[PDB]
Order: sequence, then C-alpha cells, then structure tokens
Amino acid sequence: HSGGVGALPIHWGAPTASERGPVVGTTTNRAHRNVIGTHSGSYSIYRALAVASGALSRHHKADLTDTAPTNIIGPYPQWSQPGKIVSLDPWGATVAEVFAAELAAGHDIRPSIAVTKAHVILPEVMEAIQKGRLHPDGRFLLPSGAALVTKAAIEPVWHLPGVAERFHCSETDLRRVLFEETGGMYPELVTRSDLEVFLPPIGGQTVYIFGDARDLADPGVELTARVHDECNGSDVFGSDICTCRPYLTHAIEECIQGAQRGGVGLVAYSRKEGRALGEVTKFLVYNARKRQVGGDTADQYFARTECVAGVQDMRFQEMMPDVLHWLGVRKIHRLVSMSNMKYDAITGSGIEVVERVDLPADLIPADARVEIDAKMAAGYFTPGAVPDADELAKVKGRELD
Amino acid sequence: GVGALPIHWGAPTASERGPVVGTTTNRAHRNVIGTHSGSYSIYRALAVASGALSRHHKADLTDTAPTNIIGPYPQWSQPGKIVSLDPWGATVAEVFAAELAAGHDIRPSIAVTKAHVILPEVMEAIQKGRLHPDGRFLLPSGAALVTKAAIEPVWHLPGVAERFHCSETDLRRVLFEETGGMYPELVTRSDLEVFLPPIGGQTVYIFGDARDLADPGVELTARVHDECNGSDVFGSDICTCRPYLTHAIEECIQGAQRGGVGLVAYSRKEGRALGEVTKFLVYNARKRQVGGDTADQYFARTECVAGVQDMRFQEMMPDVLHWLGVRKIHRLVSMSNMKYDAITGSGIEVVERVDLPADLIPADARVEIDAKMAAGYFTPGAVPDADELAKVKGREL
Ligand SMILES: [Zn+2]
Ligand SMILES: [Zn+2]
Repeated sequence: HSGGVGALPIHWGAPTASERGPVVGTTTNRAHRNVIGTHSGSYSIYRALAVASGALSRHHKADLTDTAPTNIIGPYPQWSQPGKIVSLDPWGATVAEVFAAELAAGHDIRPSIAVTKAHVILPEVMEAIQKGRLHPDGRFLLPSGAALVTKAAIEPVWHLPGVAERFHCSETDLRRVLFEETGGMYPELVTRSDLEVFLPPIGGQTVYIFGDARDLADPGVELTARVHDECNGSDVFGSDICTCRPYLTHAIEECIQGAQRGGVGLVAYSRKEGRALGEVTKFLVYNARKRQVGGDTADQYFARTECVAGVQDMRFQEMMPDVLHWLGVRKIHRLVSMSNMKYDAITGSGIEVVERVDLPADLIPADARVEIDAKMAAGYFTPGAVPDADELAKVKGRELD
Repeated sequence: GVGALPIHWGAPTASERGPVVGTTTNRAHRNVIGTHSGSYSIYRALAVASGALSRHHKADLTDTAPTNIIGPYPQWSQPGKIVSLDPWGATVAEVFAAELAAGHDIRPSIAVTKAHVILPEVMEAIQKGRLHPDGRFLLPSGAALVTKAAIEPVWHLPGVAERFHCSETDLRRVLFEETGGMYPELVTRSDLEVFLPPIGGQTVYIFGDARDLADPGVELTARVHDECNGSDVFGSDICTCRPYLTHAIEECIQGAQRGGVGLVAYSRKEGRALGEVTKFLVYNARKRQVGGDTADQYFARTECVAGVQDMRFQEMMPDVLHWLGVRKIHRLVSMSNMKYDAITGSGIEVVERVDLPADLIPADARVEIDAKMAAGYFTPGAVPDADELAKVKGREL
C-alpha cells in the first residue's frame, strides 16, 4: 500500500491552531508521533500496566464526546507571542474543536487540558461564614459554604527551545542534562533534535477560577490570585510545621470575596511537592532540622535543605507564569503570596502586580514560625520589619517527639 | 574502580540484598533503571542544567534517619511479597554504611518523621463531643500526634510481572512501548531487575506505635486512600474522598486512644491513576449525557474516555502493609471490593469493614457511591437496584 501520512509538523507559538499543529503524543500510530513522551504525566506508567495486564487495548482511542470545556478560555494574543508560553499547550483544551480536521484525517490527538465546574466546600470557608468574614450571596458562595468555581486541569507540554531560553542555557545542553540526570530517560532528547516538544512524566497544575474566566483577560476587573505549590502534609493533612494550607485557604477566602465584589479570583495549584525535591527529601530535612545541634532555628532552616539536596529549592518559578499568560492575565491587583521568586517571575514576565497580600500572623501554625521567619529573612515580602539575626537565632522549632 | 553491586531481591539481610544505587554521580555503580524521587528527577535535571546544582552533589544524610524503627520483618524477605518498594529504603545509612563509605552513592527511598496534624474535621469532632483530647494521641488544640513515612516506588520487575500474571519480558516491552519509549533499558538490559519509575509514591500516617502494626494482637484501624486533589484539598462535593479520609483519621485516633494503633496510607493515584485531565473530561461527559448524570452510566462514562474503569491496580497496594509487618486489619475504613480483595488475597485478615456513614456523603456524591455499591463495594444496607440507579441523582452543569 502507501505509507499513509507522516508526523504533522509543530510550529510552536504560531498565530492559529492549524499553523501550530497538534501535539500527537499517543502511541496508537508511531508514525504520527511528533513529540517526545506521552500524555497524563506520571500516569502513563499506569496506562502501560493496564495494557500489559490485558485490561486496556493498546488500540484504544478516547471518545471525546461531551468532554469539551465548560468555559471558553482564549484564544488570547499571549498564545502566539514568541517564548511566552513554553510549558503548556495553549490549544490543549480545545483539540476536538481546533484539530477536528486532523482528528478526522486519523491523527490520534488527546487533550492536555480539561475545564469543568465544581462546588468546593472547605471547612475554613464554612468557619469564615460562621465568624462573619464571609457572607453567602447565593451566586458565588452558598449558605452551605460551597463556592462555585471553574477548574482547569493542565498537564505539562514543554517546548524545549523555549524552556532552554527560560533558563538561559542552550537547548542542546538542556536536553543532554535532562537525559543524563534522569538516568537516560528518553534518548530522543539527544537522538531526535528534530523533535522540539517534550511531554514530561510530571504533575501539572489545576486552576480554580472564582467568577468569570473571561474576566482574567480584562485588567479592568480586579483579580485576586495565588499560585500555590503542592504540600500534601499540610494541604491535605494539616501538619502544623508549615504555612501551606493556611495560605491556600486564606487565598480562597480572598478570591471568593473578590468575585462577590464584582472581580475575579484565581488559585493555581501546582504539583511541586517539597520544593520539587519530593516528599522523602522533605522529611529527611525535617529530621535533620529537629536533631541538629542548637535546635530547630530559622537561621539554619535553608542550610538544612542545602545539606541534603544541594540547593534550597528546585521549583523554578521561571515557568510558573505560563498558566497566567494562557488565561490572558496582564495584571494581578491582589497577589496572595510573599515569595520573591514567584513575584520576580510574574512581574518579569510582563504581569503587573499591585497589592501584595502577606499571610496574617494569626494564621501561622504552631510549629511554622521557623519556616516563615526564615523566608522573610531570605527576601519574601512582608509589610513590616524583617526578623534580624538575633530573632532568627531563637529556637522556635518544637523538639522531636 | 569498583563495579555495580548486585541486587538479590528479597534476600534475608541487607548485605545480601544489596543497595539500590539509582543516583547518577557514578554511572558504573548504577544497578537499576531510572532515578530517585519519582517525577521530581525532571526538576533535578533543570537544577543541573541551569547551574544551580552540581551533577556531583551527594546528600549529607547526617541526622536524617527514621524517628521510628520499622522492621525488619519476615515479610521483607519472603519471595514475591514486597515488589513495589524497597524494604531497606528507609535505613540505607545504617545498613549500607560500608557501601556508602566505599563510594556507592545510595539515596534513601523512604523517610520516617513525626508531625502534629490538625484537621478541621477533627477539631469539629472535638467540639461536637465525638472526640476527647487525651494529651498523648490527641491534644486539646485538635492536633493528632503521628509518625509519617514517605515511600517512593522501587519496582522489582520480575516480581511485578508475577503480580500481574504476565511475563517479565512482556511487562518490560509494554512499559517501554506505551510510554513512548521511556527507558530503553527496559528492553535492552534484562540483567537489570529493578526499576525506579517516575511516579508518585505514598505516605503512611501512623497513630500510635509503629511497632504495634506488626502485632496482630493490637487492634489496627486502617484506610488506604488514593489521591483525589479536588476533594482531599479542595472539598469538591462531587465525591466522597475527603469525607472518607477524615472519617478514617477520626477512627484511627480513637483506635489509638483505646490502646490500639491506626494507619492511613495516602497513595498518589489521582483519578483512578488516569490523572486529573481525564477525570475532568469524564465529569463533563457525565453532566452532558442524554438523560442526565445517573449512577447506571457512571462507569460507562469513564470507559468511553479511558478504555477501562480504573487503572490503580490494587494488587500492588498491600506491599506497604507487609513492609509495616501488618498481618491483620481489625477495622478497615473502606468499602472497595478491589482493595478488600487485594488485601485479603495477600493473606491479611480483615475483621470489620467500616463503610462511610450516609450523613457524610457530599451533596453531589450520590451518583458515585450508588454506582460503587452496585458494583460490589461493601455496604451493610440495601444495594441500589436498576431502578434506583437510573434516577438522575447528579446535579446539572
Ligand atoms: Zn507545607
Ligand atoms: Zn474524589
């Protein structure tokens, strides 16, 4: 017969979906693949187990009927600005619509983004109502404490030349180091320089929108926003060693209020557990903090991570604002965050920040003083005085056991 | 220099088992496929590429050792019993001290620490008089004292293949093919038996004394919870997840207070291990389908998108229980027949099954729990029949 069609080209950042080309990361037809890697982050490993055990056909293709976004997001000019969005596929939510022809031609194209709605009921919001900080309105916040949200799950899609620029290194070096430091994950990183797009086996993020997603692209609508990096031990389990769930739920409260007043709110939840070191390293460091000579002091907080991990933080907030540009955000009126790394990345990428909203002191959990004092001393935003050397030397961390 | 140390999976001593060497500081010492920290090896690569981290860096493990001694237990050296984590992975600094000193760069794959966990649901349990602080397990602040262990995945491929009733050769070929060619050593290095996959692991929360988990005479209350970010963190009312998790935590605290021990394992398998994008696509299809969001269509909506109902493969889930020495679960705070079958099929007796109280089912979670009960999840009461399952129990939008 004939050789069917080859792999469709990708022109990253092109002005239209058709010129950009679809990300084809499925494996039903190897000849159509035009990226390195596969969809769903880490969960490609579980898909492989499902095929190996006979539960899933390696020929299966998704039926996308009725799955399209509940809310229209974009397109926006940022989707085609050179180098602006390099770690997600701006077209990834609307593939069934914008690549309908390519799907009909036989290219097996999966969404990398999904957009739905939810009622989120957080205990802290229920308490906020009881305390008179929040008042149900029936539209954004119900008397039950439920907040109506749009939520979008975004899986990672990396344009390697653009990622390299974002980190000020050559694409060749980025790709060689990705290959070497993963123990040889995906040799195409070094053997297929013609493939520009990489679907890494990492978690993505989820955006929670309070109000109308279209207002995110209108700087005349007051936007309250937080980008939160995953901390399972607090975000789920409420460990009192850190500030994470308190800051997350404070931000959610402020987003609900912002929407109620006629604005819009945004919380992005990014899968970067333990400063992207993972939870094992995180717990090893907790142990060293508590056992060190002199006790758990803020002046040693970062040193304890450096000794185990060789760096303080591997989250690389340089890629974090891509989701904001995807949503059309040009201005954040209230940024519910303190990190100078996040603030520098956001403003450095062209997003104006007006008010910085620090975490209220009464929300710092009982053993989180070491963390927050160390962060303020390291340059995180605070409206008042930064802890001095003497304050940072106080043994504020609880003993082990 | 020296070559790669051999691995003899399931050996009775750490020295004979050999260390998992999954670092990249000396390629000649590597004796596994893949690298440590699950997905976060990718971020380590960015750190090296950007100049922030030296590719020569080795951890200083000083003072990082477990806060609680877990094992060794007989299960650690029973052939085929533990195939998806390294039983020695928490104690490498102790049991592989000689190998570390000889220049093998060996990382822990498990870390064990302590915490005070303060959950709003537990504080409310106290306020409502369901829980009473005792000063040792539960404080008046609502804090519960726990031991917690983070466990990253370490797969013995011959053992995983057996667990899944397929040949190791086929398992490794399919892993290679269905990931788009991730790690060709899966097919080119059959001599490497151990694989460190780029997936999330799990976290165990222990209420009481970890040593009691290995004593079937001590009443054990346990739940294995699979990650649901949209509920576990954000409290979406479409599912039962955070309610069941926090109910289990309440029951574990009480079990410890009565002189027993409690265990919650939190496993990183978002969306039935399909991931969150697929999960949300299915929510949309559920709400838009002709006839509305009905329990009799709940599983079909996932099948249409994903080709299967569930990819969590609970057949590997009991490994952590065997690592902890668990031989009996007196109170299993769970309903899933797949979890129950996997636990009991691995030889662990389950005495009481503790279903989720009806009053804890969130406002839009009735479709989910009714479909699950009809699918065989444990319930003491009536199973919904065909007519009940056809009711439009799901909220619009
Ligand atoms: Zn935290
Ligand atoms: Zn759930």
